[PDB]
Amino acid sequence: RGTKTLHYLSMITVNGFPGIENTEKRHFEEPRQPLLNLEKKKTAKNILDEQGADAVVDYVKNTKEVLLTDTTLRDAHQSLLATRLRLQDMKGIAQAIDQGLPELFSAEMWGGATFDVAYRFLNESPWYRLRKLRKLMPNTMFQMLFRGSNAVGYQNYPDNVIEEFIRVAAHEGIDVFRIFDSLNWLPQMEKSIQAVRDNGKIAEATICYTGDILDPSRPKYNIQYYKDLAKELEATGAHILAVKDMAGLLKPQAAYRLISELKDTVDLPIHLHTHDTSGNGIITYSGATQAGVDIIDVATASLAGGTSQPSMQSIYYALEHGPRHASINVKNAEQIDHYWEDVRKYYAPFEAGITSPQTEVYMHEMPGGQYTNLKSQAAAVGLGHRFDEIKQMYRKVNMMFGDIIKVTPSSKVVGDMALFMIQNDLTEEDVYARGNELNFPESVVSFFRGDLGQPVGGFPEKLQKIIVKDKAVITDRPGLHAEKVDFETVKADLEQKIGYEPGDHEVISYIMYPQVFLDYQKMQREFGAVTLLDTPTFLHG
Amino acid sequence: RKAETGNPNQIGATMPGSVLEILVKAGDKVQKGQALMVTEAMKMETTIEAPFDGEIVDLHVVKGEAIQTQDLLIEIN
Ligand SMILES: *C(=O)CCCC[C@@H]1SC[C@@H]2NC(=O)N[C@@H]21
Ligand SMILES: O=C([O-])CC(=O)C(=O)O
Ligand SMILES: [Mg+2]
Ligand SMILES: [Mn+2]
Repeated sequence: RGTKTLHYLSMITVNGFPGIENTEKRHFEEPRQPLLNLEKKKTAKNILDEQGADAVVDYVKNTKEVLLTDTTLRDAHQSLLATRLRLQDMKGIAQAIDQGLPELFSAEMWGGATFDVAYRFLNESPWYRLRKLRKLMPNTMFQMLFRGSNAVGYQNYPDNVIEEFIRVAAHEGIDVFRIFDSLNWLPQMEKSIQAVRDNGKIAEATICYTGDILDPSRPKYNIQYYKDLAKELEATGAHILAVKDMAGLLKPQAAYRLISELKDTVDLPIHLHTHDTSGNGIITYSGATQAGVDIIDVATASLAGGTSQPSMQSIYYALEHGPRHASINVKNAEQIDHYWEDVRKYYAPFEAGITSPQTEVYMHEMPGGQYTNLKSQAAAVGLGHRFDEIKQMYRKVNMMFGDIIKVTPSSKVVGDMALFMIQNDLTEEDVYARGNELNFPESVVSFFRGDLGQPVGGFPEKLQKIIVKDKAVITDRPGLHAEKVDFETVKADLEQKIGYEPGDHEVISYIMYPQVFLDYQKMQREFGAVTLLDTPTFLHG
Repeated sequence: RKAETGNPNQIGATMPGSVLEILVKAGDKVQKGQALMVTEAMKMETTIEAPFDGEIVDLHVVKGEAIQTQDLLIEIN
């Protein structure tokens, strides 16, 4: 293990870290530890552990204050630091988060891009991160982002594989599952919601928000569509209705109107998630709080704003003398934020540089988590200086696709198509004329084949026939057309490849990301557990 | 080594990356709508299909080495 550690240190010292400039390792002082005034309170995690998920729902319904979900550990660093936040810093502050802020409804620390990114770039197992954080935070409810039938991947998976992931993740410590479909299709969500209910955890059925409900010129996603979707999601027995504003498109007037209309539609508590990209995130949460939203998603101030969540410390003072307060220890949250400000300086190579709010997001509707990666993807392909060009193409491709809901994995499809169009200098009537000779990206082809489900209003018929030439097109759930994976045969071949008997979490990781998990195991054999190094040593040797 | 733009014989990639595996041998039959080679990005796959009905004469890239945007992958006659 010392040999592997010295091997990694020498490799990074000599050849640099992949994907960043081989800069000098700056001397960092130790991050500031919080000084906390601890109050022993009963949390929602305790209610779930003792009385169950329905009692957590009743406790949320009986809370007059708005509850807070901390997205610092997943979404804040996904939006700002390209998901590169390492378990070392999280474990530096995890106990202080669990004790100093027991008023949090949950902490979003898993799922989304973290599962892919930890394995691929950080060379640490997300299951290991979940275990370490679960040990460090026993009284904090753990929330994960689950992309329905797409799981933590970008493609459809069979239903038994989804159920196995939900079982293993619930056993490992995930308590709240935020389940969403990229195209807001209920059949993609039903099996995941049922599996979460069967595992005794909290199922959050999510409505992805797009467009403007207060704009009469855009009637595709109006208020009646969202109300019907909410009623259908309430029929599935999900515990909490979630509303994902992934690009920060929910205006505060719309936020009041949408939440109030959802409250008289369904009896579920409403969990609102938005990004502060337009700069209106705080006033959107204020509008939803006046409308009676139950839980909102906030981040610590040093990792908030921009494409990330609205600030947890800011939302306290925004609601400080209103009818509803935010349920948080604001003095403990400010002390915890001192740590997060210090460790953010470690991730300077991954800084987006997004210094200003953009109201242009109301036009292109790029999700906050996709803002950095789509720009970095243009840099790798050589059009990174043309980001505003691909942002305009992102608007056009969404219109060509039929004004779809853009969120992972559907936003990746629009991002890949927009990058492919600019790289080849294509335009809208050009793909309609020359698309037969053109070779579209695999994500675009699979999306029009139906791998991501059926969009609202269906695909455009002419564009679909151009994009998929002779491949089979399905009109139903892609999970019905996925072969059931036998976990015994997968465990046998994985043991042969990695040299030891894998766990249930390791078998599931091999099904989610076969090449990525195998590449992670090879680096583990070469460099060992590099997650134990601090971030400047991990990044600069 | 630059693939000519305009004539669909000289096909190429779209994004820089690495060709993983070349399913087709050198200079054999190709049917319209058949995967020949995979191109790559950091997190984006592309199985380039057959532009028409034809056959290769010579192959330009091998297993695993880096490729560029527009670079010559297969010239298929
Ligand atoms: C790999 O480069 C990191 C993840 C890239 C995809 C992520 S997942 C969440 C964001 N949404 C999206 O469509 N792409 C982003
Ligand atoms: O990027 C988004 O808006 C959705 C997201 O976080 C994910 O599913 O990984
Ligand atoms: Mg309440
Ligand atoms: Mn988000």
